[PDB]
Amino acid sequence: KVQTDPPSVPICDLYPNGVFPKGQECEYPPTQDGRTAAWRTTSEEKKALDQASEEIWNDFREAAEAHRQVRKYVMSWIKPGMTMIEICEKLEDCSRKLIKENGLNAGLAFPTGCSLNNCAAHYTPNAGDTTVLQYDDICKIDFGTHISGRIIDCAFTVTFNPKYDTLLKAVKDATNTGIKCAGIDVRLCDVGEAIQEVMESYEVEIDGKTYQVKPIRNLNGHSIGQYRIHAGKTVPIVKGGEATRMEEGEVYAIETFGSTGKGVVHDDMECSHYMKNFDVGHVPIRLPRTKHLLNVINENFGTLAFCRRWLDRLGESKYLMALKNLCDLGIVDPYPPLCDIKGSYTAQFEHTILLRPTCKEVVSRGDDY
Ligand SMILES: COc1ccc(Cn2nnc3c2[C@](C)(O)CC[C@@H]3OC(=O)NC(C)C)cc1
Ligand SMILES: [Co+2]
Repeated sequence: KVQTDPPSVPICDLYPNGVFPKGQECEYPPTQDGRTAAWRTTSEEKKALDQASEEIWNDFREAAEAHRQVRKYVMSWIKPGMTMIEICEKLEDCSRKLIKENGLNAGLAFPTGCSLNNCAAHYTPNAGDTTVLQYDDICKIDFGTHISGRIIDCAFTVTFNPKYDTLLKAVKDATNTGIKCAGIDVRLCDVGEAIQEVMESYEVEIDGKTYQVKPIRNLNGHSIGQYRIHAGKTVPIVKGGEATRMEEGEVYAIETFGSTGKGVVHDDMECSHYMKNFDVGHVPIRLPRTKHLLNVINENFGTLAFCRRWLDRLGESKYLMALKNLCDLGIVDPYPPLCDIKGSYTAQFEHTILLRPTCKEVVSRGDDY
C-alpha cells in the first residue's frame, strides 16, 4: 500500500506490521554539571523501561505520521481566496481519513486552529463565518490527531507575503531552542528563559516599521496526558517561571508564540472551541436539551476538545443555550480566541516531544519543520 495523492490511505494501512516511524531522536542535554546523557542511550534498566512503553510510543508515532502527511497536503493547496471554513473542512476530511477515525479510539484531538494576524490561537470558524484568507494574512495552523488518546499537538505558520519571513524564522528558532533545552530533570523555567533569549535576539522589519520579536508572555506550552491535551504542567516562553522539573516518561507540547504587538493576549471574537472539564465527574441532568447535548459530547468527544462545527456535522442544531448551560455548570469550558492588539502580527511553531527513558523523541518532527 502506497499513499494516494491527494492522501486518502489510513496510516495504519501504510505500515502493515503495526510499527510506525520514529520521530527525531535526541541525546538529552548535558546537565549544568557538564555530564553527558550518552549513558541513557544504553543503561540496561532504561532500555527495558523504554521498551515497556513501546505500544504507547507507537501510538504517538502513528498519530504523528498522520499529522506530517496532512500538513504536507495542506501546504500544497492553502491559498488566499479560500474561506476559513473551506480550509478547515478540507484539512479535517483528510485528517479523519489518515487517522482512520474510530470513535474515541482514533480521531481528531482538537479543532483546527487557523488563527489570523493579531489572533494567536484558538480561532476556528463557526457556521456562517464568511472570513476569506488574504495575501497579507499570517495564519497559525494548529491541529491535533490521536490514537488511543495519545495526542499530537503540532503547529506551524502559513504566510504568502515574504515580509513575515524573519518573524517566522525567529519563532521557529525559539521553538527549536525550547525543544533542545527540554529534558529529564530540566527546570521548566530554564526552558522559558532559553526560548525568550532566542526570540528576542531577532529584529524584524514589516512595511517599513521595525520590531523586536516578543514572546507572548501569557501563552505557553504544556504537558500532555492520555485524552488530556493539557495535563497540568506549563512550559513558559519567558523568564520568571516555576523551577518544577520535567520528568522521565512525560510528553510535552513545546510551542512558542512571537508577536510584533504587546506580547500579551486577551480573549476576543466569538468562541468556537470547547472541552469537558477533565476533573468533573458524572452530573445527572434532567433538562432534556442539555442532557442530550452532554450525551452527544460524551459519546463523540469525551474529554477531547471540540468545536461548534463538529456539533453541526453530527446533526445538532439550536444547541447554543444547552452548550451555555453546560459551561455555566462547569461541565464544559469554553476556550475563546486569544488575540494581541489590533494591527499586531503573531506566529507559532510547535512540536510534541516524548521524554523516553533512552532519549528525547521529537515525535512530530518532519522534513518541513
Ligand atoms: C479546546 O481546545 C483546546 C485545545 C488545546 C488546548 C491547550 N491549551 N491550553 N492553553 C493554551 C492552549 C493552546 C490552544 O495550546 C494555546 C496556548 C494556550 O496557553 C494559555 O492559554 N495559557 C494561559 C493559560 C496562561 C486547550 C483547549
Ligand atoms: Co497546538
